[PDB]
Amino acid sequence: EEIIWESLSVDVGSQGNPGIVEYKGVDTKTGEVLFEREPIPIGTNNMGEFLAIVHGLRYLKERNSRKPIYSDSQTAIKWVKDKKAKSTLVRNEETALIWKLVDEAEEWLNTHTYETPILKWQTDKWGEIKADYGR
RNA sequence: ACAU
DNA sequence: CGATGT
Ligand SMILES: [K+]
Ligand SMILES: [K+]
Ligand SMILES: [Mg+2]
Ligand SMILES: [Mg+2]
Repeated sequence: EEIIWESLSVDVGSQGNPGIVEYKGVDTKTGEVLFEREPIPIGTNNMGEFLAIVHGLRYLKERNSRKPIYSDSQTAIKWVKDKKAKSTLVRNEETALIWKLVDEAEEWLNTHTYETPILKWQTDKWGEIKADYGR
């Protein structure tokens, strides 16, 4: 603790894993939805969590905001730190879209800078992250 | 085991 | 119960 309330919180929602993947970002304090990604027909939970963080980085940079990002995903936080999404999802025609988005997110990380702190939301202490889908 |  | 990840 404590929660940094001046922050952006992201989370993934899916129908199956692998399955339909979406994500959203919210104001941690107010719950206002700041962005939502159109559902992607096939992806994994961790790919979605990764895309959500990267989108948050791009969203905050475009707005000249120094707020941190919260995610509850140990995996996605590490993938962003590494600039490399180490997903096991097969590459085929069905997964082409999510893989294109992941490749492009990595490419963005490798061509841009940011100071945005990427923080672990401590679900065991604080309850569900504010961007949670409730599924 | 931990995080989803 | 299954799956994605470190
Ligand atoms: K949920
Ligand atoms: K496991
Ligand atoms: Mg999550
Ligand atoms: Mg959730």
